[PDB]
Amino acid sequence: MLILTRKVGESINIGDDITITILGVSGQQVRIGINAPKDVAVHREEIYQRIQAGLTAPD
Amino acid sequence: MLILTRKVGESINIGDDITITILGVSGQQVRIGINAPKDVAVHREEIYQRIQAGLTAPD
RNA sequence: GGGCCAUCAAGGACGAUGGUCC
RNA sequence: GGGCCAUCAAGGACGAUGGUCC
Repeated sequence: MLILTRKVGESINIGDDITITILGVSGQQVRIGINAPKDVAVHREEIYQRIQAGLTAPD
Repeated sequence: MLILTRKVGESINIGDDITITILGVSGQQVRIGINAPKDVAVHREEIYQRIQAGLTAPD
């Protein structure tokens, strides 16, 4: 697993079509952004594992 | 652009082969990890833009 | 306007809301 | 053990180091 260290306002990159950003921090909480095409799925771990269970997002 | 909020010890997911984690915080600094295959590139924004300039890693 | 804390957010938005202090 | 600040890390490791305060 690759790891990196950055500060509020910086970014990271993946593949040739994905980019990630650290918009800020709030104690034990964190605020981050993602810049991938809607051609690929993007979800929290608390819900990605329920989507990939054999279903899709609700109405 | 998609934005999420996360906490130290939790994760996010992208595509069907990429996962991201927030290992902790350090004030204005942050510690984060990436769990993608080495079949896709993963670098900091401060260097990815120098790789894709027309060259590759120093080794 | 800012610091601190908590919750929601199948959301594609540099996402939202509540509490506390100045 | 923890808060704050700074640096290295083309790194694939839940990466490293320094300053400051309690």
